Amino acid sequence: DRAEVRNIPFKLGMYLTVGGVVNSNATRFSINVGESTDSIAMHMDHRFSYGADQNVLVLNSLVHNVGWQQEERSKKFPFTKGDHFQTTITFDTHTFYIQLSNGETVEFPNRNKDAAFNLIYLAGDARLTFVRLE
Amino acid sequence: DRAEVRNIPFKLGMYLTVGGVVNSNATRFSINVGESTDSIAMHMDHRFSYGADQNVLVLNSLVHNVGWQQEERSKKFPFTKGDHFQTTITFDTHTFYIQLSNGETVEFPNRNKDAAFNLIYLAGDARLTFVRLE
Repeated sequence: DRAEVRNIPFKLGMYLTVGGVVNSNATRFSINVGESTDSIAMHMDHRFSYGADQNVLVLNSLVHNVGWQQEERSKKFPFTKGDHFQTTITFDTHTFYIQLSNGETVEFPNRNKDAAFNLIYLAGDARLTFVRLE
Repeated sequence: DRAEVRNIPFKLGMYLTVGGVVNSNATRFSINVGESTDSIAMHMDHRFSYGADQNVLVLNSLVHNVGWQQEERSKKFPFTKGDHFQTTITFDTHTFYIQLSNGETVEFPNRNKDAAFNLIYLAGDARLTFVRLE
């Protein structure tokens, strides 16, 4: 199903590194950090072709029984279909700090000021090959 | 619920290190590597007090819609309730190689000669605090 790391708490000052491969012909895939599949504090979507979006990163949060909030977008897109990627995430109570494969970084607000997350999952057209959460 | 790493393939030649804390008053907890909660190729149970078993490691496999097979037991038990533990697991097609916190090792046959596992989970009276699978 989706690739999941569940109930191993991702807490303030810990680092998460995930690695994987993008599918050939991928439309989009996302890395999601939150509390459940309906409650995501950081959704990082990698859009190769989705609607009118082509080669864009879109970040947002999804509030439980409410829905997606305001999208933030990034132009940084060092990703290739069929190829490997590696992303490291850490956060404090105000900001998620994301570092991409090529060293570029993206920052996204920690909108709920949460201090720990119990679900990390990947969805869409990619697969995970390793994970370090420590 | 239980602590889970699902659909990030644990393949031949990869290493899994999990760390956690045993509950005070723990009865037993296990680390399970397999295919599903009913299909476990390596169940490593840490029994502080379970029936007649006190401070023993018990290893076994659970075959889907069939049940547990022959138990193997180990006397090695460097574990304390309330304390931290760290275990590293790797396997080839014949053997699971387990290394405990204090450097002692336990080996258990890879009974089905499987080459990859899609579910790792912890159950019982402990919690996981970090994981590296790479």
